Amino acid sequence: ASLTEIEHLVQSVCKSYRETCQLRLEDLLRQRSNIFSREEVTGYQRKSMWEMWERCAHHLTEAIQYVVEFAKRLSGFMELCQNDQIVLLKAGAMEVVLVRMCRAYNADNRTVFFEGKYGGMELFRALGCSELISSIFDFSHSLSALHFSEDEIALYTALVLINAHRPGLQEKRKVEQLQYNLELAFHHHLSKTHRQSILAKLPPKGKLRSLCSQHVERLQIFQHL
Ligand SMILES: Cc1ncc(C(=O)Nc2cn3ccnc3c(CN3CCN(C(=O)C4CCCC4)[C@@H](C)C3)c2C)cn1
Ligand SMILES: Cc1ncc(C(=O)Nc2cn3ccnc3c(CN3CCN(C(=O)C4CCCC4)[C@@H](C)C3)c2C)cn1
Repeated sequence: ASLTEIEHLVQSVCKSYRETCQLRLEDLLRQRSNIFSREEVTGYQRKSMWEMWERCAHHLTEAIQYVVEFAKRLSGFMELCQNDQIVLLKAGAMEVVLVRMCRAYNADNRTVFFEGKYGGMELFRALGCSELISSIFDFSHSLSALHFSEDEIALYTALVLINAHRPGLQEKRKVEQLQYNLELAFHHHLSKTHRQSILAKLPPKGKLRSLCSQHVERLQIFQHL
């Protein structure tokens, strides 16, 4: 691939990410000073587990839909056979959701954006998922310490999805090519911005897949209730 082809790939991925976010980063940052009061927190804690599930499931359904749209915008994805598109989405969509969550996490006071304001872990008490939510908060905290730029998170999340190592792929070589092109773009971009330091700091994939597995396990328990 030519330099121009690589540069265009970077810009396409980054635009695709920006245009498939639920809220713009500038909006999330502006709202950091908007923190649920003690009375509002108490109000959330009083809600039924079922209502809190509905509220979280509503948000997650939208987040997953946006990740699906992001995937469809990645060069070559829609040219893959249906099977391989599905394999990549099954393994990767919720991983991208978990990574994207860090945009809405404020490390200064350990709060997250939810339904208009920022609140801590205690907002979600009615769910009875303290261990899991703590793990999700910890993951976002570790990600926030990397200080991902908008372009970095776009390219990283593209690579979460486009991974030729996923079991069950029918056209492995085709996915290998897309993955390689994206990696070239990512490495090129990091070199240009002097940000290659982030690579060794990226979350261990075993950690991301195990957290995703635990998350999806709990989501499926709720769905069956
Ligand atoms: C034009 C157009 N028409 C329809 C869609 C669409 O239907 N979009 C979805 C949104 N969603 C929102 C929430 N769920 C969905 C699903 C189901 N998917 C179940 C498996 N998924 C997993 O994450 C588990 C699989 C096992 C591990 C986790 C995800 C990939 C989600 C689809 C298909 C999109 N565009
Ligand atoms: C417009 C808009 N854009 C982005 C966000 C966003 O990303 N916000 C969060 C970021 N985080 C970063 C780390 N943790 C978070 C949380 C905590 N959430 C607890 C409940 N959640 C469950 O999945 C339970 C359902 C039953 C099992 C756990 C998840 C939704 C995660 C939120 C809300 C919100 N709004």
